[PDB]
Amino acid sequence: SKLLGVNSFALRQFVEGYRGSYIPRMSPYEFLRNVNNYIIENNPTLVDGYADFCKHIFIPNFTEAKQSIVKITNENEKYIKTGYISRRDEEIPVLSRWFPKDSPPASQLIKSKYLDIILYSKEQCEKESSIMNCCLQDILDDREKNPDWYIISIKAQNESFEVPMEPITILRNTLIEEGGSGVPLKREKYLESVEFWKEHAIVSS
Amino acid sequence: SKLLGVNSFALRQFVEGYRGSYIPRMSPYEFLRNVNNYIIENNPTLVDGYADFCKHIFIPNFTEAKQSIVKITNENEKYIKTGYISRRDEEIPVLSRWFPKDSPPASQLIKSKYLDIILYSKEQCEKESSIMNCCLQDILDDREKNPDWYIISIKAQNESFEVPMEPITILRNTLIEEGGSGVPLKREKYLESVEFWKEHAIVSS
Repeated sequence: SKLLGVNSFALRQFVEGYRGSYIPRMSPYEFLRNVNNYIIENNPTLVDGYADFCKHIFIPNFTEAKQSIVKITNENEKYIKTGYISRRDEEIPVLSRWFPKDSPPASQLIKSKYLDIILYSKEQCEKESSIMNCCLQDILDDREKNPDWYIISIKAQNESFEVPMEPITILRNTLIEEGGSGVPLKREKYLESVEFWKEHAIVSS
Repeated sequence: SKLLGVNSFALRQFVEGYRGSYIPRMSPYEFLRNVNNYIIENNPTLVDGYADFCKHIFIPNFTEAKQSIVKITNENEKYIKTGYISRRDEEIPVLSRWFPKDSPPASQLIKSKYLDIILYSKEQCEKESSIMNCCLQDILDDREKNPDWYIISIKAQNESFEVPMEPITILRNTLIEEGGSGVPLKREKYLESVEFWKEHAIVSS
């Protein structure tokens, strides 16, 4: 509401090798028009996220972005990679596990059914930008020069509901400086997240 | 001078399956006796730790405790296990990686050269215990029923200086409720620990 913008954080997902939902063969700008059209044409439901500043829409996947999370099994565990990875240069690296794009669990995957489009308020985006401050430029729809909400993340998934965020994401959100949305840890949310992520991994690239 | 105690947190290291430095076939009291007898005989240097409430003593290893950390290489990385484990019952679980006791990296290891004996102030132990509500018994030397300093951790290691704590531990130290000692995160301390723990994993049990 009104139409959307794209926050500069999301721009990492249009670059091959992204650890999660890689959106291929389309520009961020072309990605934003299409999402915005969906909105104009279908008036989707704006869904509460984990805090007041965070919303979600779920849309059919109009991209060739593939399923990016797979269940970990006895059979496929041997393909887990591990390492200390940053989301971006400004952040400290975090202990992270994933299936590599080259591995058996990732060779099967096809286009995901939906897209979970994660939105931050204008205010929250500004708040974090006045702490870390990246001099990167957001991508605006020519139809909307001052959007109230920005796309910060895109999850390519077969569920049309919110999948829990990784437990380290939750832990980092405790530290705006490092940053960090700036929300206190809620034990119950953290433990829900852990129960999901004990048996799932992100697929790289 | 005074002599030391054992904080209840350190008791977990005398149980086989400990994730790190397992002290074998010796009671915590017999451990503390020998440590205090070394203090009286040898006047060891009390070395500052990461915070004012934390010190170390580095002692020749008088136990059969084995080297508990191994350099990760391209040929042993296949033996890494991953998972969400808690340090104790009241802690939330955290993403971890290790070499299992059975793995080829762990079959070669022998008695370590030194012990790093990590101390917390009486004050700090009190402060954390009153935030977490714990109910384990501290181990006291008959010779010192009111120590100024308590053994919280024992590292069985081959160098006579402080090895960086895991990144996890530094992040949890920002939350005393989780806890947590706790201390605002130092970017540069954190990054120093990442550069070590990139190439190193604990050996279990």
